[PDB]
Amino acid sequence: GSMAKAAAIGIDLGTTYSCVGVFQHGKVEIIANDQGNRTTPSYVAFTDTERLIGDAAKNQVALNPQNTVFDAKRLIGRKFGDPVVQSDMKHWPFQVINDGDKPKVQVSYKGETKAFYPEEISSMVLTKMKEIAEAYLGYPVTNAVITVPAYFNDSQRQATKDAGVIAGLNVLRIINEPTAAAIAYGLDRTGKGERNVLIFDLGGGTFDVSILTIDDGIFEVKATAGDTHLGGEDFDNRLVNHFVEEFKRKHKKDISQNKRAVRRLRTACERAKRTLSSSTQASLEIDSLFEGIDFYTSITRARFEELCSDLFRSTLEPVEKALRDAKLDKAQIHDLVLVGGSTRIPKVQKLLQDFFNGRDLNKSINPDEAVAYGAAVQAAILIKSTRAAA
Ligand SMILES: Nc1ncnc2c1nc(Br)n2[C@@H]1O[C@H](CO)[C@@H](O)[C@H]1O
Ligand SMILES: [Mg+2]
Repeated sequence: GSMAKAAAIGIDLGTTYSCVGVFQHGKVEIIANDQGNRTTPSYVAFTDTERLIGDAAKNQVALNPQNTVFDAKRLIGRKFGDPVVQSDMKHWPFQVINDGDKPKVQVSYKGETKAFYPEEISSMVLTKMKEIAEAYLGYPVTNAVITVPAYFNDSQRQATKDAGVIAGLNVLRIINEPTAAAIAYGLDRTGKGERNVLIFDLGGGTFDVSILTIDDGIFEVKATAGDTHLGGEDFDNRLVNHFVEEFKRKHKKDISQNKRAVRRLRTACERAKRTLSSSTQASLEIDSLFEGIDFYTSITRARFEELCSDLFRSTLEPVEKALRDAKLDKAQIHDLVLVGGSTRIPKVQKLLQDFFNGRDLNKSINPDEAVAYGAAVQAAILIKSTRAAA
């Protein structure tokens, strides 16, 4: 009579990493890609023979900086003249050009110079997330919910839908990232009465705090605040400067001018930073870092915490601003939700818990997966077509 319907997917289309989930058998499955990764880099690389997307693009970035595109989310739905765009362009190794006051990324691809709109680059990331899901389900996927930041305007939301349509996806709905994190915890299923929820989102390059009110499953964004110049990469930079100084003291050599050595040091620092979230110390072991000298050293969690102390404390300023804007007091917040990999940092959690006078933090859903989790829960709700009984 009626054939079984394919599952719909929830996609967190992130600035630096994207994540895909599916709700089946009363539970969400976050889908790992073919390299076993639960999150996929939002990177697209171009060569004379191939277009690479995800881990394959990010793993060759060092020798192909001009033709590897990342951060398209910072350009999506914006004008080329926008002050945000002009500032970001100074930090990017790829070319950004002006086509009718609309930014386009220009690269060498398959023997030609090619320019792409930000929605086209995002459609390539969405095609990879769709293929990750189809490899797990074993059938073609059509329907998806895609998330965006709460501060995205109409043009930014329409360009995200356009990216979905180019990728061959039927976009069920564009939902806000903090709303998706709240849905992941079922904070919209607690019944009658108003609930105030704070979402604390610390990413690779930006920090966002959102205050939502939930009443009978209805969401209202009460306040947004953040820091565009605060994220995981700033903590990596602090360890980089620390170890460059350490090499100078120990071997009387300045390494800061060999890009390969700085890159090898930064890659090692980012992994040591992750180890320090679960261990009280971490080792750093690089062979022939500079002038055939092996760099074998360590860093305690106490020293790393000291190195990033001002940065961690500065996350509380947008929290206080969001609470003033929402016209609420900290005691009036019912639930605290953590979003982003950088929230695993024990000191970040301690500062926030202390700010909210010992309150529990919702961190049981991996913070780098919570947004995709909630988008998957929403996607399964949106495709239901139940007919009422007599
Ligand atoms: N366990 C973790 N402890 C500390 N940091 C982490 C962890 N896992 C992830 Br993921 N990160 C950082 O999150 C950011 C996501 O873009 C990157 O800067 C990652 O380094
Ligand atoms: Mg995010």
